[PDB]
Parts: sequence; C-alpha cells; structure tokens
Amino acid sequence: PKEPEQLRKLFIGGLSFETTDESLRSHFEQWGTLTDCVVMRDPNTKRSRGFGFVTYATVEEVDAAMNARPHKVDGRVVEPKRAVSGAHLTVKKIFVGGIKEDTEEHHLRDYFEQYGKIEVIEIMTDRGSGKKRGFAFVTFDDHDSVDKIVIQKYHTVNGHNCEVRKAL
Ligand SMILES: CC(C)N1CCN(C(=O)c2cccs2)CC1
Ligand SMILES: CC(C)N1CCN(C(=O)c2cccs2)CC1
Repeated sequence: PKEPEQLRKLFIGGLSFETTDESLRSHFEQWGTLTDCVVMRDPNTKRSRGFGFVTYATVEEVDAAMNARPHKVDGRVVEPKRAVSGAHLTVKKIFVGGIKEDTEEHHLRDYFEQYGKIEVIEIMTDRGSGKKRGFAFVTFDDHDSVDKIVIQKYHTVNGHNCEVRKAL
C-alpha cells in the first residue's frame, strides 16, 4: 500500500536556471527512489521557471531529503517544501487545541520534539483567572516540522485527541 502521491512530493524552489530534469534527479536520488522529477519550463522558450518538483517512492524518503537540507543544487541553495494540503502557507508555529487543563509543557515537548526542534511552547491561560484555557502554541525552528504535523489525521497528547493547525 503506497502513501498518497501528494504526500511524497517536494516542490523545489530557487533553482538555478541551468538545473535540468537530469541534474535535479541526480541530486535528489541521494535520499531515495524518485518516481518523478521535473523542472518547470516556459512552454515557448524552454527557459527554466526556476522551480520544479520531485516525487519519492515513500514518505520516509521525503523526510530524509528534508533532513539533508540545506541542498545546494548545481551551485545554488534551493528551497524544498512539501506539497500543499495551491499556495504554501510557510509557517513555524502551530495551534494545539483540545488539551484541557491537565496538559503541561513536558507533554507537548515530549510529543512535538520528534517533529522538529522546538523554540517556544506557550500554554494559554486566562487573562483574568490564570486558569488554563485548553490550548497552546508551539514554535519550531523550521517550517517542515509544521508541514509534517498538520498532514497527520490524528494527534494524541496526554491522552487527548488534539486539533492542530498552522498558526500565523
Ligand atoms: C510500512 C510502514 C508501516 N513503515 C513503517 C515506518 N514508516 C514510518 O515511520 C514513516 C516515517 C515517516 C513517514 S512514514 C513507514 C514505513
Ligand atoms: C505553479 C506555481 C506557480 N506554484 C507556485 C508555488 N507553489 C507553492 O507555493 C508550493 C506548493 C507546495 C509547496 S511550495 C505551487 C506551485
């Protein structure tokens, strides 16, 4: 059973205009089997549009590629991002709801630290009473953590089924 193709794709921005399907593939095949690899080009001039995409055989291979950033492809540092879940909302912060009053910082840290490096955990409290409001924000050092988090169907933290969204 293969993972949905959308979850196996990486949009690669910032390409050198000299990058080709072949050189993009030769680069990204270091981290997994590529089922597709395309440089976007103008339909008339064939000049590169400066971005492209690669599709790996598995999600674990996407993770491997993202963990190997920064990627310097044909002399230029590129910007890989997972496919949208059609514009990417590139953020480093999530809202975590449904955590009730008994969820503490270590619950959120022990879970979310496996998605990425955490910089801030903010457990929301009531401005008047100080009581926990049942939601939190987690800020990571990089957007890929958030991208991995929000495409999961479920998040279980401190026994609670949590609702997690990108936060601006
Ligand atoms: C066959 C399947 C159950 N394998 C279990 C391990 N595995 C992962 O842990 C993944 C990590 C990131 C996304 S997939 C997918 C491969
Ligand atoms: C066709 C082209 C102009 N689109 C603009 C760039 N784009 C994104 O913002 C991304 C999607 C997923 C990760 S990046 C999608 C492609």
